[PDB]
Formats: sequence, structure tokens, C-alpha cells
Amino acid sequence: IRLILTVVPGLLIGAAISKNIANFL
Amino acid sequence: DVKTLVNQLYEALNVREHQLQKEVELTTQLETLQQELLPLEEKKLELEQVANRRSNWMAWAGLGLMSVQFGILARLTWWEYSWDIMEPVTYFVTYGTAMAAYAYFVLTRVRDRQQLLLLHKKAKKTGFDVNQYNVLKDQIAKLELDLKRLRD
Amino acid sequence: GLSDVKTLVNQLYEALNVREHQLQKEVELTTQLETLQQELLPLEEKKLELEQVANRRSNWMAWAGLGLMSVQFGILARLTWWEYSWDIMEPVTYFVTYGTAMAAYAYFVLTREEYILNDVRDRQQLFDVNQYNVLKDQIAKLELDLKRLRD
Amino acid sequence: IRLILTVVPGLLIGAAISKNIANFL
Amino acid sequence: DVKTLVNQLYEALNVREHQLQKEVELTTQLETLQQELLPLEEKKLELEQVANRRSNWMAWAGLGLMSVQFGILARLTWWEYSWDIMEPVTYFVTYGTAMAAYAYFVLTRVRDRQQLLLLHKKAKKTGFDVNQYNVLKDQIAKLELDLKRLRD
Amino acid sequence: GLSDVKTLVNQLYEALNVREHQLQKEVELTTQLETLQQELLPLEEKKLELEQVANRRSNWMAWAGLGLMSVQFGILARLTWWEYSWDIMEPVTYFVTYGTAMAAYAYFVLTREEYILNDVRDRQQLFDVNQYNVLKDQIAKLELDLKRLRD
Amino acid sequence: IRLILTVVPGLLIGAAISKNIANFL
Amino acid sequence: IRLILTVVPGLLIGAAISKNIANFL
Ligand SMILES: [Ca+2]
Repeated sequence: IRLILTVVPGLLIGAAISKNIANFL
Repeated sequence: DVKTLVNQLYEALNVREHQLQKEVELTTQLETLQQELLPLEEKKLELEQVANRRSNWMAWAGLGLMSVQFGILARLTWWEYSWDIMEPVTYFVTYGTAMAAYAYFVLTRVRDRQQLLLLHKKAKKTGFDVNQYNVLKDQIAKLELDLKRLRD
Repeated sequence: GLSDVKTLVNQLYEALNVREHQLQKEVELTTQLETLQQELLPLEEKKLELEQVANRRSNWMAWAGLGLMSVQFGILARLTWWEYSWDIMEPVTYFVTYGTAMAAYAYFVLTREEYILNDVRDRQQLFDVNQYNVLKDQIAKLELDLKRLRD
Repeated sequence: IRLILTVVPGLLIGAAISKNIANFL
Repeated sequence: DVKTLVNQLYEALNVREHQLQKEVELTTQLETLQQELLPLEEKKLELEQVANRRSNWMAWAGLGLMSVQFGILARLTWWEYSWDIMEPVTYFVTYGTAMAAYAYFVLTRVRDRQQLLLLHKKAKKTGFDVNQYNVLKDQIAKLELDLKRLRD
Repeated sequence: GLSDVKTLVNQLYEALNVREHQLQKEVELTTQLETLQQELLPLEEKKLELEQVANRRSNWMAWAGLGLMSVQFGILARLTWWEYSWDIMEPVTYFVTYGTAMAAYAYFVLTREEYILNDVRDRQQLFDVNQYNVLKDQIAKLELDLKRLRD
Repeated sequence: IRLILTVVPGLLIGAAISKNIANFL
Repeated sequence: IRLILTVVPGLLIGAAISKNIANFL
């Protein structure tokens, strides 16, 4: 349960940060 | 000559009621040893848990980082860019991640006996002297086995 | 230390009392060795049983791992070469390989964490290998001394 | 013998399931 | 009383000439035990060398198979075909090699002491008992050490 | 066997001659502990020297490996992103990675083969760890007996 | 020395066998 | 500190050697 709660938020956080960095350029 | 002399000595000191004396002395020496063992054991258990939490946390963090890298690449090669332009970026990101894992390994550096020796070496923590705990466990095991023989 | 010298005098008395020191001691040595082996038998049986029960598990688990790897290979091979061309399914195979490596890593982390957490909990709440090993030592020393006495 | 009987059915099963899933879409 | 008895027995049997007698008895006991140990070392050395030949040969065969595959891929990827058609074959050949290596590592199945114990359990050949060998090594070690203390 | 029972009598005699049974025995145990430790020190010196001379080697070897891998990384990145395109440098990078992995495995097998050959040859031609080990065990038992005697 | 004598013949053997198999089709 | 001083020079050295080898052809 905790495994899913660790991975999935990390993946979504990675997506949003890449979104924002691409926005930044 | 000396045979009758050791016979007289046996009659004097070794009253020959020594069997039950051996039983009771054994079953109290065992308790004294266990009481002597418990502090060493609690030190070992605390040390093991403190060296376990670290590895657990580090492993979970490593999994989180792999997932974040996955997310960064999957949001790049399917929304912002095309696959072909981000093909070499992914290969070199994978290469760089492998190199960083290798660098982490190089920077961080009977099976139970090996684990305990390395833990004591990494500790230099007094109060738990591994060889003392080992000879203690060995003496206790031998004594308890002799008690099993005595009770029969 | 009175008990110590008492046991010492008893040992000395038994040693001087023996007749045929080189013969009768060899007989008693055989009896003692036989008795210790008969005592060891249950410990060895328990160890063998526990080893087998903990080994067939790992064999089945690795076999399942191989089956799953082959299943994934089959999925990729048909998709790449029958349904869609390779040019459109290059990213899918890369990211599925990534997902598979992460799942393998996640399985190792789960088994390690679960096993070690279960062990520490059992140790904090609480087949003794130590007496079995001490028994092997005593019996090997006895057999060696018997060998030396025989020839 | 058992090795072949474990791998090959798995590979064929993977192919057929991928077939069916692609059919499904 | 009994103290005077053991004093008389000390003068009787414990002649007290046992100092030099102990030195010479020990320097011969050590040779005796070493002569006893030798066959065990021969058996262990032979067994370990036979189990090492096999590992070397298998690792060399592995390297040979690795290089042959690399050769085949290179020739097709630059002479007989183009890179476009040989990307999926390359990836799937790498996948197949990984699966085969894993199938091999599954069909095969204090650090030195663990290794020796596993080797003995796997090979299980009579004439060499690791336990008697260990206890003999430890007894001869303690005797050499005591002899060092005596020579001073 | 007569010498053995004589040694039993000798132990008995050293036991009976004691004055201040627990005090002088505690003193003698302290001297024994001191003597064994003074003897143990040279072995620990040898072990620490050997461990360090065997640890720095692996550290430097791993650093060299990491540096070489970084050099290859840099080579591939510059050839891929500036001079050429990824379309033309795909097979080159794949086969260079293959070659690097094969060379690493070849280096491992070569050091393994050389090490085992040298070790078996030296063993056939021929810091005693086992006397160090029995020294640690004996000195620990003595320190433990001293503690139990203290209180 | 032996390392070279193991790898290089293997690579050449791989090339020739791939040659022959392509010839075969 | 030493980690950076090991990696970065290696990467730059790799770049320059690839430069020179491409120059060579
Ligand atoms: Ca490609």
C-alpha cells in the first residue's frame, strides 16, 4: 500500500516538474 | 600407594552427594549466565535496528528516484517533444543514472557472524563486545546441552 | 572454588580407577560417541527439514520470475513484428523495460524489508543452532580422539 | 525439459494476450 | 590434613620435574597433531582445485559465447543488412541473452568458512569432514600459541 | 595418561595454595589479561596493515573504472550531439556499450583466474589467522570471568 | 595473451557462421 | 569534492579525444 503511495506521487511530481521546466524555457 | 590416598581424599571432600549438588549448581549457573547475556543482546538488537532503518529508508528513496526519472522522461517524449528527438537524451540519462548508482556504491564502501563483525567494526561502539557475546552464547549452549543430558 | 576442586578430585579418582586404560577407555569412547550422535540426530533432521522448506520456496519463486520474463518477451515480439512496425513501438519497449526493472527492484525491496522487519519484531518479542553446532564440535573431537587412540 | 515447458508456453501466452489486447482497443 | 595429603601426593607423583618434561612433551605433541592434520589439507586442496577448474572453464565459455554473439550482430548490422531492420532483432537478441543467463543462474542453484561448508555440503565426498578439520586446526593453533608462551 | 592425572594434581595444588582466594585470583587474572593483550597487539597490527593494503587497491581500481566510464560517456555525447546525428551514431553507441560490458566481464574473469591459480600454486608449494582467533576468544572468556568475579 | 586468443577467434567464427547462414537462405 | 574532480575531467577528456579522432578521419 505504502509502495504505491511512494511511487505514484513521485511519478506525478516528476511529470509536473518537467512540465514547469519546459514552460520556463 | 596413592590409590588409597586419593580414596581417602574422595571420602573426605567429594562426599559423593555431589550429583544433586551438580544438578542445582548447573541450573543456577545457567540462570546467572542468561542474566549476564541479556545486556549484550539488547545492545545488539538496538544496533541492528538502527542499522536497518537506514537501509530501508535508502532503498525506498532509491525507488522514488527511479520513478521520478520515469515520469520526467515519459512527460517529455510524449507531450513536449517527439520520440526521435529525445531518443539520445533518454539513452544518456540512463547511462548517467547507472554511473551515479556506481558512484554511490563506491562512496558507501555464518552469515550472521559476518553481519555482526561488520556491524561492530562500523560501530566502534563500546558496551557491546562481539567476541564476548559469542563466547557467552557458546558457554550457555554447552551448559544447556549438558543439562538436557543430566535431566535425561 | 570448593566445588571446582571437588570435581577435579572426582575426575582424578575416575582416571586412576580405570583398568585397561588403553582398552576400556576406547570402549567407553565408542559408547559416548554413539550416544552423542543419537542425540544429534533430531537437530540435524530439524535443520534439513527447515532448509528444504526454505529452499523449494526460492526455487519456485525464481521459476515464476523466468516465466514472467518470457511472457513479456512474447508480448513485445508479437507487437513489434506482427501488429505494429518497430518505428512506432520503440518508446513502448523502452518504457516497459524500465517498468520491469523498477518492478524487480520493488520486489527485492519488499521482500528484504518484510523479512527483516518480521525478524526484528520476532527478536524483540522473544531449532537452536548454537547447541547443534556445539554438539558437532564435541562429537568431532570425540571421533578424532578415538581415531588417535585406535591407531 | 521442464525449462522449455516453462518458457515456451509463457512466450506464446504473451503473444496471444498482446494480440487480444490490441484487438480490444 | 587433606592439604598435607595432597602435599605428600604432590611430592609422590607430581615429581616437579614436569617443567622441562612439559616443554618436550608439547614440542612433540605439536608435531604429532600436524602430522595428523596433513591428509585433511590434501583432501581439501584437491577438492577445492577440482571445484575451481570447473568455474574457470565455465566463465571462459561464457565470454566466448558473449563475443560470438557480438560478432554476429556486428556483421549483420554493417554488412548484410541496414541498421533500420536490425534494431528490433538486436534488442530481442539482448533480451534473449539476458533470459538465458538468468536461466543458467537458476539452474546452477567466516566468509571462507561458509564457502568451505557449502562446498562440502554440495560435493559431500567421504574422506574429508570440515568439522574435524576445523577442530583440529583450532587445537593445533592453541598449542602453537602455548608453545610460544613457553619458549618466551 | 599418568602425566594427565599428574596435571590434574598440579591444578589441584595451585588451587589449594591460594591465599586471599578471590583477591589474589583476581590479581592473577588481571596479569593474564594484560599478558594476552600485549601478545595480541602484534597480530592486530599485521591484520590492520594487511586490510588497508588490500582496501586502497580496490578503492583506486573502482575510481579508475568510474573515470573511464565517464570518459566514454563524454566521448559519446560529443560525437552524438555536435559532430553527427543520432541516426548515424545509434549502432556505434550500442556496440561500444556492448564492448565495454564484455571488457569488464573479461577483466573480472581474468583477475579471478589469476588469483585462484596463484593461490592454489602457493598452497601446493607450501599472519596465522587462527591463532589470532583463538587469542581473541580466550582473552574474551578471561575478561568475562573477571567481570563475573568483580561483582 | 590467452584473452586475445579466446575473443578474436570467437568473433571471426561468428562472422563466418553468419555469412554462411545468410548464404543458406 | 574528489568525486567531481574525477568525473568532470574524464568527461571533458572524452569530448576532446572524440573531437581529435573525428578530426583525424
Ligand atoms: Ca532507435
